[PDB]
Amino acid sequence: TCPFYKKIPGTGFTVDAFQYGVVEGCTAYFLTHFHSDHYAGLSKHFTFPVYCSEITGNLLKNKLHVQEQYIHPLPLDTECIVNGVKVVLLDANHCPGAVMILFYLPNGTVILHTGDFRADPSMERSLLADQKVHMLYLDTTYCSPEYTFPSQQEVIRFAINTAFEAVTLNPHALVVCGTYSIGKEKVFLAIADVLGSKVGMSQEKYKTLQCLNIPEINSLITTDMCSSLVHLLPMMQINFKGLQSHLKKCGGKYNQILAFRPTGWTHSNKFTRIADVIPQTKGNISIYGIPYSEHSSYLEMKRFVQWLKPQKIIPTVNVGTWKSRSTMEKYFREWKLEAGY
Ligand code: NI
Repeated sequence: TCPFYKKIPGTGFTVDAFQYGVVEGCTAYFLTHFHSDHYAGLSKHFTFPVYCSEITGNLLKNKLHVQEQYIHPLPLDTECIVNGVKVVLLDANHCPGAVMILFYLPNGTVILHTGDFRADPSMERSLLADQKVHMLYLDTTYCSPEYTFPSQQEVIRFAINTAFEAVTLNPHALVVCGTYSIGKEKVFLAIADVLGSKVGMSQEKYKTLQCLNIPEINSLITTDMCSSLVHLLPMMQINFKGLQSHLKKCGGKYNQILAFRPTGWTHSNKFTRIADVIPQTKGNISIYGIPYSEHSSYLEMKRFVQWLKPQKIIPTVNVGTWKSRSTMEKYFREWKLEAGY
């Protein structure tokens, strides 16, 4: 049964609730972004409206095969009427096509649902700047002060440098990058760019990328592996047994792999900076973990919520245990008392 934090009061709207069957009363099913926890349940056989971004729509049509009539894409940053309710989509700074949604209720209440987001100061000069927000459905993935990580730009610096070093030292080395969903495209796009290559990938992954409206994308990616010295692989596959295996397949064209595993937080964030990172090493294969996050750090989340001064906050992540819920409320109280709302 659909949980209360997936429903919007005073509407027939639900958010990211596709895995329950029909929700009685639900006229519209919003999808924040194309990640399988949030979309679990959609197929070709959905005959209710879905509202989502254009990019999310392309992925629904081409990867799950939903029928063009039932996909209502909406532009961002545009006041749009949806069954006589004003809504806006705003960029969530998560993965491609990920949005937050502003709901303007008839009674005067305003609700922001962040889906998955990485809070950023540029959001403070968006449409949100213009009016008060009474309720906040918040991505709480990293709502605990231990969760720090660097800026995406810091991380992209590290990567561009590492890769470019090795390839210039050894011109027969291959860069690999791990992946299992959309998100984090800037890692491989940046590396390839510095190396003067295209990124090479399987057919399915090429298909997923061609739906994302990246400009000039035809110049940046290929399905021809031979022709490319930045490869993508399944994140399952990024290990010594699977990388050795893959190094076979290239047929003596490269004598060294240098992989990157973009991860979120790991406990080695607690004691080690980005400029002081190292890889595991079993012979000629070197696997880097790099904490490129597409979720808010604790500080980033803290600032956003302290600027927004919501009258009420509804967690959407880590809500499944009483301890997590309790720990989160405490932080919400501190923020509110610090900030005087
Ligand atoms: Ni996500």
